[PDB]
Amino acid sequence: GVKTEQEDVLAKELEDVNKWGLHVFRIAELSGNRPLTVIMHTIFQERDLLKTFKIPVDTLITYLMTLEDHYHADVAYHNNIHAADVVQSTHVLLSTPALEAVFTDLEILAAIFASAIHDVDHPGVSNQFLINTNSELALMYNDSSVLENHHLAVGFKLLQEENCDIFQNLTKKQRQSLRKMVIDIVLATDMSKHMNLLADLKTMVETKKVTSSGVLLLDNYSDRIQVLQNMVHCADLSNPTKPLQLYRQWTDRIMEEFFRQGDRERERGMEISPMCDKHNASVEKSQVGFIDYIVHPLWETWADLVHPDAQDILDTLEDNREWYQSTIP
Ligand SMILES: COc1ccccc1COc1cc(C2=NN(C3CCN(c4ccc5ncc([N+](=O)[O-])n5n4)CC3)C(=O)[C@H]3CCCC[C@H]23)ccc1OC
Ligand SMILES: [Mg+2]
Ligand SMILES: [Zn+2]
Repeated sequence: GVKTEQEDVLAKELEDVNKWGLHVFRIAELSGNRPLTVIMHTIFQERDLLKTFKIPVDTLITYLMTLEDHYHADVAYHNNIHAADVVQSTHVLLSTPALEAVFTDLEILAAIFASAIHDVDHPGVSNQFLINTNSELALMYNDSSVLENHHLAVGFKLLQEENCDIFQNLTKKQRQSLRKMVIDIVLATDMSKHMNLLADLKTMVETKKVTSSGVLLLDNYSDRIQVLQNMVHCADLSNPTKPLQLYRQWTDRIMEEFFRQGDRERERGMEISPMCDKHNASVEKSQVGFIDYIVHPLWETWADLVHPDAQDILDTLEDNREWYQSTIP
């Protein structure tokens, strides 16, 4: 009735779940490659989501293990560890003081569940790649947000496996509302929505109303969903805002995946893709561009929205950017 020592050591790492910079690779090791399961489980307990939504525990574990098993282990970046990290990041973002008591449990659950499924069954290559190779996924989704339509459909479909329906006691109203939120959040992880999402987040900060004390007011679906959409998208682009030991690992793993797409574009290649070659284009300049044009404009705008809650995160982002710069000849 008491834990094993590996389980204990894992429980002790998991005490860092509410903090930015969790040792997620270590959790993956300690969990036997189950970081998405142990983290989602921990989060659901801490947020009381099992009681609130009458989720049987064995059903949750069954679904989570099934979900984690359709993330590919032979993909270096877009795997269960990335899912876990994004779940845990979204989890922290939701506890930010500026958002205290703003969102409902169904919203919280949508944000978390979305984060969990958002890259499921990712094949390790890009939308453009899938489209140019005339792949079945691109044909099925009529070329638009191919991967993101796929992740949603797999995540939802897995609820139908044996003892996997975690939402079996939600009413139809809740299930319809949850389903819609989750669709809207995951579709927003397509990077081609980045510029519009960011515009709409800048507009919100311009017009930012406030409640009785420092907490945002969001009185319509369109704004609430916008915030949750930019929240999960922030989490998905959170690697450069982590301690550098973490960030470097993520960079290695993205580079492997992208070099591997390169190597799969020699025969086909439909001609090389953006800065993915050992021959040319530094890894370091690529991180500096990523941070300058994408990651920092987003996190900066997020930081005004939740001011001063994100200062530390933005500081780390800026330190990491100066570090990558300083490593360029
Ligand atoms: C810019 O970083 C590059 C570039 C090439 C190779 C490696 C990295 C490493 O950075 C990381 C990127 C990513 C992601 N990347 N992308 C996009 C980003 C924009 N993009 C280009 C292409 C060419 C170019 N020239 C100048 C720019 N520029 O700076 O504006 N670009 N941006 C296409 C690829 C995804 O689709 C996302 C899926 C979901 C979320 C995030 C994913 C994740 C972690 C990363 O590092 C840990
Ligand atoms: Mg994705
Ligand atoms: Zn992702």
